[PDB]
Amino acid sequence: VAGGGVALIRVASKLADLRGQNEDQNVGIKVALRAMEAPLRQIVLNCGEKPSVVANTVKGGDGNYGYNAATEEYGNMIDMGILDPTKVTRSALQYAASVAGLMITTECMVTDLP
Amino acid sequence: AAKDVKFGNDARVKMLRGVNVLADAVKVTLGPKGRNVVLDKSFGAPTITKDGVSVAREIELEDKFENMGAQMVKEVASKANDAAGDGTTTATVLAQAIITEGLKAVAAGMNPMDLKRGIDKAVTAAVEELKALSVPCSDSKAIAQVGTISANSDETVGKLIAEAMDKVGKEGVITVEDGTGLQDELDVVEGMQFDRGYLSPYFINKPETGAVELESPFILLADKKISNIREMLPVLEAVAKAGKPLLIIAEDVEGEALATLVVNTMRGIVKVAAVKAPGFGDRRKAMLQDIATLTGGTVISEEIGMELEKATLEDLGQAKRVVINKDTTTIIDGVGEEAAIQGRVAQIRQQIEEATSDYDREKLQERVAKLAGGVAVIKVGAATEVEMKEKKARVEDALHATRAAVEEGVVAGGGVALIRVASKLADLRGQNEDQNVGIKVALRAMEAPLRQIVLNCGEKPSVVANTVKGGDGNYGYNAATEEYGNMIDMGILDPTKVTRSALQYAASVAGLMITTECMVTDLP
Amino acid sequence: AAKDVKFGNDARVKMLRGVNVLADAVKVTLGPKGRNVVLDKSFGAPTITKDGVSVAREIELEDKFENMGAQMVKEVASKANDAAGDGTTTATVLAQAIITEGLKAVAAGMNPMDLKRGIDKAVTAAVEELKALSVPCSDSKAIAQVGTISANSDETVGKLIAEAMDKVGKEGVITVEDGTGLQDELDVVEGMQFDRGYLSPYFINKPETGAVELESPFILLADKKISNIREMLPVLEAVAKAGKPLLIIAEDVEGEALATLVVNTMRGIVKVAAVKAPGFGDRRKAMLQDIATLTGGTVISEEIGMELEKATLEDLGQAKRVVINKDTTTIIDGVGEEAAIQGRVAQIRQQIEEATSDYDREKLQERVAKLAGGVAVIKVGAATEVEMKEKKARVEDALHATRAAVEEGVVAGGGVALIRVASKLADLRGQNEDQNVGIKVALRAMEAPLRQIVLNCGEKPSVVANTVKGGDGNYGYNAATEEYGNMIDMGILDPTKVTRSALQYAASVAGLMITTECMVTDLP
Amino acid sequence: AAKDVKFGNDARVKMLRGVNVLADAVKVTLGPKGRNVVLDKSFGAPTITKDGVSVAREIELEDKFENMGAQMVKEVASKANDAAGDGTTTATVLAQAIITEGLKAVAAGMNPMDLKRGIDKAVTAAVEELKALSVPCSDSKAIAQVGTISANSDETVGKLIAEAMDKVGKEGVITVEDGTGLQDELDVVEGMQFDRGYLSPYFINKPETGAVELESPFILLADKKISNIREMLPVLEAVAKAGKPLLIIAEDVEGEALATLVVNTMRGIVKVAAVKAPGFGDRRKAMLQDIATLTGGTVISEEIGMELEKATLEDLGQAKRVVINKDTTTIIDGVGEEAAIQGRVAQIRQQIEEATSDYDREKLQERVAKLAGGVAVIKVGAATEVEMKEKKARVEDALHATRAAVEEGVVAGGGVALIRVASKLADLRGQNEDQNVGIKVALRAMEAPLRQIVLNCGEKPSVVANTVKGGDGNYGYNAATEEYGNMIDMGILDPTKVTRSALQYAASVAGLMITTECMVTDLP
Repeated sequence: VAGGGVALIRVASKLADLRGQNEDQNVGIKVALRAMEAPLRQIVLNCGEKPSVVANTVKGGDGNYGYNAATEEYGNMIDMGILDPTKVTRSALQYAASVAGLMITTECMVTDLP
Repeated sequence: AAKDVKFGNDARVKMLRGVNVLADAVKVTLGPKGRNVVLDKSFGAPTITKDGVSVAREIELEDKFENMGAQMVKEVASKANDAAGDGTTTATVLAQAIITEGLKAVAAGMNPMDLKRGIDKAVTAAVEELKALSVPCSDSKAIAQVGTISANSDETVGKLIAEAMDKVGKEGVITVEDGTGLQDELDVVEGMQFDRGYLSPYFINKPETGAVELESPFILLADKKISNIREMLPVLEAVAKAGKPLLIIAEDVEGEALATLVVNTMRGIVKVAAVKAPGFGDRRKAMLQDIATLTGGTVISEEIGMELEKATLEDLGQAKRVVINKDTTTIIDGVGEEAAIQGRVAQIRQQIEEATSDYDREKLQERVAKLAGGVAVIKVGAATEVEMKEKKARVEDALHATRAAVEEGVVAGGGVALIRVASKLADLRGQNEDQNVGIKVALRAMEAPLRQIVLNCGEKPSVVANTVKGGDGNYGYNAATEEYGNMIDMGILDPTKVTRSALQYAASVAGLMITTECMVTDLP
Repeated sequence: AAKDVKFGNDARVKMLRGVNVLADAVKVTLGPKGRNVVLDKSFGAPTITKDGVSVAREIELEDKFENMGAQMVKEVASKANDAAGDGTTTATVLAQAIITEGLKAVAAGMNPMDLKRGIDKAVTAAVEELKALSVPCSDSKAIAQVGTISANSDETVGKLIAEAMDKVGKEGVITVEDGTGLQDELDVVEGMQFDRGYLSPYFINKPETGAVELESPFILLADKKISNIREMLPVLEAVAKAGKPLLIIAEDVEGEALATLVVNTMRGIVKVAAVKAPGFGDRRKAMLQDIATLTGGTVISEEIGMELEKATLEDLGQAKRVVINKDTTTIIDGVGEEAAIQGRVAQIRQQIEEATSDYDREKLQERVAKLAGGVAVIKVGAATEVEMKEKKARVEDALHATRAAVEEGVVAGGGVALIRVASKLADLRGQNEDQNVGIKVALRAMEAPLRQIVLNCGEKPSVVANTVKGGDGNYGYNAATEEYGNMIDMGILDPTKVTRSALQYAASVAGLMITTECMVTDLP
Repeated sequence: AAKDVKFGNDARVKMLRGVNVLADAVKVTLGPKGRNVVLDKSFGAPTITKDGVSVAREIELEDKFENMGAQMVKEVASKANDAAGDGTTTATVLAQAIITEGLKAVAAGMNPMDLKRGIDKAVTAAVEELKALSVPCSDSKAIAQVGTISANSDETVGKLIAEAMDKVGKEGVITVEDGTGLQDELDVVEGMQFDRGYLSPYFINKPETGAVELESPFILLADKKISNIREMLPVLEAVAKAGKPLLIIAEDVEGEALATLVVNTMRGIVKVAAVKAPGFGDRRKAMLQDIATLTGGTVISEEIGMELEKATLEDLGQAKRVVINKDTTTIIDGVGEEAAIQGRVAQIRQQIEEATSDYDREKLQERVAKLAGGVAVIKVGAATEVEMKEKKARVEDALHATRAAVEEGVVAGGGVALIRVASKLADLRGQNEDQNVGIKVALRAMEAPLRQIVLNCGEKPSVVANTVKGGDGNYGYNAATEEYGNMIDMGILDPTKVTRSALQYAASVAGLMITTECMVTDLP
C-alpha cells in the first residue's frame, strides 16, 4: 500500500462516519482515527513542513494519492515508488493499538523500591 | 515604571489561562438547572447567586497577565448586556469556545490573521442566517406576550407593558417607579430622554441597575465646558440648601470640577450628577434650549455675557425625577409650562416649513418627537412593599426584553437559536484552509451555550445537540422539561437582538486575542 | 549618589538586550496584517492597540541599563514622527537591524568607529538615491490625491485639504476644528504661527495629539524673562476671573514661576500655558509687537518703565483659540483690528524700501507673510458627533502626510522604497574592509521593514524580498493583496520625507550605540 | 542500564560546548607561532608539545554529553590524518567553525536538513575548485623537491625519497629503517603489502606512529576463522621457543582466541600480532598462497584435512620484518626462494593468457605487481644514534607527504588554499534561503585555519585575510616572514589530498551534528 504514512491517513478519512454503542466508545473511535495521522504528520514535520496543510491535502484525494515527502510533490504513491507491505502497516497498527489499549485500562502498577 | 512584557505563545496561554477562570466561574449559572456561586463579601454573610453578571463583576485574578485576559472578555461581554439587557454569560462562554480552539489552531502552526477572517465570516453569515430565523413581533398582542414570558409568566406584566407602548409607541419612552399601594398606575407626563450617560460612575446610587436617580432635582443648563468649581460655588452651595439634588448639563465637565464632585457624592456633602449636553454643534445649543423650556428655567451661554455667578435659583431648571444610565439620561415630569412647551414646538414646526434639505428635516421632526412625545410612567403596585419592590424588578426586566424583540424579533432560547444557525452553515468555506478552520472553529463554538445548559442538567450534551441539529426551524430542547419540540411555542425564547449581540461581541474579543503577539503590563 | 558603571562589550549587550524588548514589542504591528499589543492600564479595562507609537510610549524596562538602551532608540525614533508625522515604528525596527549586526561585527573584532562611518556613508547615499526615486507632487490635483490615500480613501478629505492649500498656499497655515453639524466649512482668519513649543509638557490637555489648546484665551506679551510669580499675581488672579485661559509669551519663563504654573495646571486652579517669544535679538522684540497688534493688546517691555503690575486687563492680548505643539505655537483668529493690522504691514513694507541688505529683506517679507497670510481653518462635519470626531481625526492626519509630500514628494510604501534604494547600492564601498562591512550592514538592515510586513502576514520574507529587489522603480508588493506591481499606482505610498527621516534617525542612534564603550547609571 | 536522554537544542549546546574544549585546546598549536600545550602525565615530568594530534588524543571531558561532542569530531578528524598523513588539527578548527555558525542558524529557526545540503554543496564545489588550483607533481625533480620541503629543507631527504620512488615506481612500496652507521643505504627486497590492519590495537608497540613491528618473525597462514586458542597451543608455545614473534594471517580471529592474545601481549608471554587475510572469496584463498610462497612455508586450509595441530615449525612462514598499521600490513624481506617466487609469477601470467574477462585480468596483473614489485627499504644514516633516530623520523614523514602530492598534487599552505577556494564561490547559491545560509556558513568557515594561524602570530586576522582574498592563484601569506607573495614559490604548501581530506571530513561530522535531535548516554 502507499508508503510515507498515507496508507493510514487514507484509511482514517474513510471511517469518519463510524460510530459505537455510546459516546465514550465514539471518542474511543475518534481517538484512534486522530492517531492514525501521526506517522504522516511527523514525516512532514521532520521535513520542516506544515503538517496540517499536507495532511488535509492528502485526506482530500482518494486511493493511494499521497505525498512523496522526498520531492514535496503529491500524486500516486505506488507509481512514485513509495510503498509499504500491507502486512507491516497492518501490524504496526494492530500492535500499537494493543499496548495502547492495555495501558489505557491499567489501574495499578507494582514495582521494586529504588 | 518598569514593565513586564510577554510575547506570542507565552503571552497567549497567560490570557487564556485567565479567561478560563472567568468563563468557568460564570458558566455554571447558565441554564435552568444552573448552580450557585458563592461570592464572599468583605464583612457579613456571603452572597449566593446564580446571576452570571454578578459573578463576573467580582472575578479578577492575581497574575497581572491572566487578569488582562479575563478583564478583556469582560469589557466586551458586558457590552452585550448593555445593548439588549441580557446575554453576558452567553457571550462569555462563547468567547471561551472560540478562543480555546483558535489558540489551539495557532499552536497548530496556522495563521492568526486568517483564523480571524475565517471566524468573522462564519459570524457575518450566522447573523444573516439568524435574521431569517427571527419570528417577527409587532402587534401589541405579541408585545404583551413577550413581556409576559420575560417574567416567569405573569400575564399582568406583559399586559402592563403593552398598555404603555400603546400610549407612547414602540419607540416611546417607558419608565418604571414604585407604586402607591395595591393596583397599578400608568400615564404620560411632560418628559424627555437623550443619549448621554453619567460623566463618571460613583454618582450611581442604585448599583442594582447601575444607574443614578434623583428626586425632584434641579437641572443646571450651561452651554460651555466646566473644569473649575469656582464658578459653581455661588449656584452650588445655594443648592446644598433646599437639599434638592442637582443635575448639571453642560457641553462637558473636566478634571478639577468633575473630580471635586465625584468626591462630594461619597462624602454626602450634596448629591449631584452631571452629564454632557446632547449632540454637538449648533444643534446641541438648540437642544439645550429644548430641555430648558421643557424643565422650566434657562440656559447660561457665554455667547451673551451670562456667567455662572449672576445666576439665581429661578434661572435654574427643575423636574420631578431624573435617571442616568451608562449612556442614557432621561428627565421625568418637567415643571415646564404645558403651554410654553406647546409654543416651542410651534417654532420647530414652522422651521420645517423652511426645510431646504432632507437631513435637516428629519433631525427637526426628531426633536418635536422627544419634546412632544412625553414619557410613559408605570407605577408597579402590590400587596406588600416586598412583593412590590420585587414585581417592579420583573417589570423593569421585561420592559427590556420587550424592546429588544420589538426591534429585531425573537428566536428560540436555550441556546438552540445558535446551534441551528450553525448546522445551516456547514457548507460555508473561505479563501484558504486556515480561513476554513477559522470557520469551523466558530461553528463548533456556537454549540457551547446549549452543550453547557445541557451539561448543567447532568445530561448527555452530544446526544441532545445532535438531536437538535437534526430538526429544523425553532425545533429545540426545553431543558426544563427534557422534552423536545418547538421552542417558541413552549415559551423558551430570546430577543434576536441579544443572541446576535452575544455572538458578535464574543467574536470580537476572541478575534483580537487570537491576533495578539505582545502583552505589556506592570511588574508585581 | 553611588553609581553603576559597565564597560565595552558588557555594557553593550545590556543596551541591545534592552532595545530588543522595545523593537519586538513595537514591530508586531508593521504591515496590513499587523497584530495587536495589549497595554494594561492602571484601573479599568486594558487597551488593545496596533499603534506602534502608543506601544513605545509605555515600554520601559526594569534593568537600569537595558532601559537606557530602549530609552535611547525611543528618544530618536520619536524625532522622526515629530518631523513627518509618521514613521516611528519604522525607525525602530531599522535601528534594531543596524544595531544587531553592527554589535555582531564588533564582537567579530572589527573597529566601531569605522563600522559607523561605513554606515553613515551607506545612508548618505541611500538618501540621495531616494530623492531620485521620489515622484513629485505639486499640482493641487495631486495634493487632493495624496490627502485622499492618506485616509482610507475618503475622496472628501483629499478635496478638503486641497481647497484649503489653495487658499493659503502650500506654505500656508491649515487648522482643523470640530464642525457645527453636517457639511464642512472652510475659511481664513487673521491669525499667525511661530516655531516655539510649550515650555513644559503637562500643560498638554489633548494627549491624543500631544498638544495644548485654549478657547478664547488671553495672551500675555512681555519682553523679558520671568522666574518670579510675584509679578504675575496682579494680572494672573485677574484672569482666574472671566475664567479665560491665559497664554504668556515672554523672552522666557524659569524655575519658580514656571514650576508654580506647571503645578496649578493639574490642580485646576487656572489653566495657563506659556512659551518663548519667537526668534532672538531685536527681531524678537519686533515680532513680539506683530503678535500684539495681530491679537490686540500691548507688549510690556522694561525698556520703557512698564511693570507687570501696572498692567490692567485691556493691556492684555486676546484671540479666539491657540494651539501649542512640542515646537509650534499657532494663534487662531485675532481680536486685532483688521484695520490696524493692515497698518502694521504698511510699515514693514516701507521698511523693505530701505533694505540696505539681502538677508534683512527676506526676514522682513517673511514677517508680512505670517502677519498677512492669515490662517486657514477647516471645520470637519459629519452626521453624528462620533463620526465627526473620527473624521476630524483622519483629516488631521491626512493634513500631515500631505505637507510631507508637498515638501519632498512621495515614494513606494510597504517598505519597498527602502529595499529598492538598498539593491541600487550593492556596488558601494569605503576606505577599508571594516567600513565596507559598515556599508553592508546598513544595506542588509534596510530590508527589515519589508521583511517584517511580509512576516506579519505569514509569508515567506525571502521570496518576497528577492522578487521586489528584482524589479526596478516603485515595483513593490502590496502586502494587502498579495499582488506585485507598481506601488504608487496601487495607492501604497509614503511621503519621501518620512522614509528619509526614519532612516536618518535610526542610523543616528545605531551609530551612537555601536560607538559606546561605557554606561553609567544609578544603583538599584 | 538507566540512561540519560537530551533533546534537540538542549542536547546540541552540550555537544558544541564539548567540541569547543577540543577545538580550542588543539588549535593554539596552529602554524609557526603556535603555542605550547602542557599535557600532564601520570607520574613524571609533564609533556610540552605543539603537536595537535597528541593534544587531541588526551582530551576527554567529564560531562557525558559534552564528551560525545568532543569525541565525535575526534573520530572523524583523525580519519583525515590516516588518509594523507596530516591535517587533523585543520579538520578540527574547521568543524568548530561550521558547527558554530550552523547551530547558530538553527537557533535562528532555519531548517537543519537544508543547512546541511547547503554545506555539502558549498564543499562539493570547493573540492573541484581545489583540484583546479592544484599544481601537478610527477617528474622525480618535483618529488625530490616536495620531500625536501616536507622536512625543514633537508635536500638530502628529498633526494633519498626520489631515488627510491625511482626504483619501485610512484605506486611502489617504500620502507624506512634505522641505518647501520653514517651514510644512507637503499635497495629492494622480496616483499609485499596488503590493505589489512591490526586486528586490535594494543599489539601496537611503536605508539610514536601507532603501528606494530616485528623482527625476523614467523608468519602463520591459515585459511579459516580462529576463535579458539586450543588450536594454537601446539604451534604457538612452539613459538615461545626461539623467541621469534609470530604473525597470524587467517580469514579472521574472533573472541576467545583474539582476546587471549591481546592479553598476552601486555603480559609479555609472547609478542604476536594477527590480521585478516587480504580480500575475500576464492581470491583471498589464492592471495594467501602468494604470501606463503613469498615468505616460504605453507597454508593450512581445512579444504584438505589439515589441522593447526599437525603443523610443525617448517610448515610456518618467515620473513625478516613486518609492519602493521591501522589498515595496512607489509611484509619485508621474505625467506621465500627467489626462484620459487619467480615460478609462481609464471602461473599468474599464464593465467592471464586465459583471461576470458577484463576485470579478471586487472585483478591478476595486480597480483604479479605486489608479488614481483618487491619493497624498497631506505636505511637512514647519521653521525650519532640521536641524530639518526631523528632523521629517520623526518624521512618517515616526508615519505608520507610525498605520496599525497604524487597522487593529487600540492596547493598553497598556511591555510590560503582554502581561503582562495572560498572567495571563488561567492556567487554559489542553492534551492532556498536556508540552503544559501548553509553555503555561506561553510564558506565563512573555510577562513578559520588562516585566520587562526594569523591570530597565533599576534596579527590582525581580518586585514591579512582580505588581502589574501584580494589576490588570485596561490598568492598567500607566509606567516613565517610576514610577507605576501606566491606560496608555492616560498615553499609553503600542503598536498592537495590533505586539504581536500580535512575539509570533506570536517564537513561530514559538522553536518551530522547539525542534524542531531537526540542524545542518549549513561547516567553518571
